[PDB]
Amino acid sequence: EALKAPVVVLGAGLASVSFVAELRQAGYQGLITVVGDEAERPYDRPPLSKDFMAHGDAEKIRLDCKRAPEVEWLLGVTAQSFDPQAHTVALSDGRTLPYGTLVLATGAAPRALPTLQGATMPVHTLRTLEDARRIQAGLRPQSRLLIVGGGVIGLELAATARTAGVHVSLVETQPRLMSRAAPATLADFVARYHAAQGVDLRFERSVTGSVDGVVLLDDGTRIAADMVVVGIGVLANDALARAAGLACDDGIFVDAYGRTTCPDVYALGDVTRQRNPLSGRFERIETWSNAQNQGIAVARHLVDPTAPGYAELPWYWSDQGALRIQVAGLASGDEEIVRGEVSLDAPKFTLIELQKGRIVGATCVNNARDFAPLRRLLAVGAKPDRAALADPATDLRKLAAAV
Ligand SMILES: Cc1cc2nc3c(=O)[nH]c(=O)nc-3n(C[C@H](O)[C@H](O)[C@H](O)COP(=O)(O)OP(=O)(O)OC[C@H]3O[C@@H](n4cnc5c(N)ncnc54)[C@H](O)[C@@H]3O)c2cc1C
Repeated sequence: EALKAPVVVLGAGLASVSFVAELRQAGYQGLITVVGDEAERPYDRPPLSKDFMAHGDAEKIRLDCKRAPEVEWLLGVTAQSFDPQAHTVALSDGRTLPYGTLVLATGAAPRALPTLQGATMPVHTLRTLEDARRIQAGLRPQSRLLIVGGGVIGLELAATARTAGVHVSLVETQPRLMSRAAPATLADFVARYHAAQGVDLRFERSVTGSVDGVVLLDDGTRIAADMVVVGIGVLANDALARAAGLACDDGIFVDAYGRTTCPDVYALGDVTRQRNPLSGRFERIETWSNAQNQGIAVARHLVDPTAPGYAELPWYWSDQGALRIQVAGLASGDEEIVRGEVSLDAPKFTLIELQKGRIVGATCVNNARDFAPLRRLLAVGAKPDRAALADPATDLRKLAAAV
């Protein structure tokens, strides 16, 4: 009933690929056309601040579109508008696509830093393969890089650059790193780690401008750099939705079925503002797992309306040099349990966040084995013995089973 052919998807990132693969796997055999503005074989973004940045082979980062047969991918073309009454999309190449169902999977773009508008030195953001190539082409040993923003992508780049012999400074307006989505205990540890690897961290500082290759700060000081990479967050690519009259606020509002306020128009991935089931609040979730899992859930329910809505709880990972970080659920509750020592010597530890005895979040550093059982405990809102949670004798995989 809701799934009317033909299907058109705007954007050819992970959310789009995941969605169209699930349509096909679920048994939808009608037309699917995907419009992607980048002239690139669909690819995954996490490598761009990690192994790609370090090794440079794009053929290792392409998405597998095998599970999406009989899809026409229009690469290198921009959707300029859609008409939700006429059920058409206008493309940059002069063509128009009809749709029965339109899916907005247009992701998000890095925020620009207003104070570096009109800079006369290299200032880049890191979102695309083209961006990664441009940054890498300036990543010369003994170069000086300034990163603005202490989010995970900036820190991943910082680690990659330090490994490459680049001098790295980093300016963060907040008193801590990773202020968006990380427990304070983790953020404090991560700052200690980056400082130990030679990153020059500047907290509670903002950029006020730049002159002749030097960046100015609001403490009245200067940082010289060969290159600036801005990583102060992203803004949803929701321009077509806004123009067409959908409800948007730095992100397209969707329910758990991916429905927008416009009939026959859905949205998924980084472009969406959606319910976080742990907080009960709407948020723009900016994670790989959301893009994949939301795409799959929305596709499944389109093909099979008896399927449940999207219900997965949020999580991400970050690879920052020697730290393999995994974070699930909420950054804080009324209680944190620490498993292991938090030490720069062979870092390995787990954090558990509880709210009235209930697990609401978890972090693992170099401890992948414990993250899977903790996510299962989180998912059912488990209330385990806090003594056992702390006790390292406890096997978390066993708790997961017991529940
Ligand atoms: C460098 C980097 C590292 C990351 N590392 C991690 C990590 O370690 N862990 C993690 O959990 N997440 C990570 N992420 C986040 C994750 O990659 C994103 O959540 C994911 O890419 C979102 O996918 P999406 O399909 O919703 O959006 P996107 O990947 O942004 O895809 C949307 C596509 O639509 C295109 N588009 C926009 N407007 C139009 C239009 N009008 N017409 C046609 N096409 C259009 C965009 O240009 C883009 O190609 C990282 C992201 C980056 C950039």
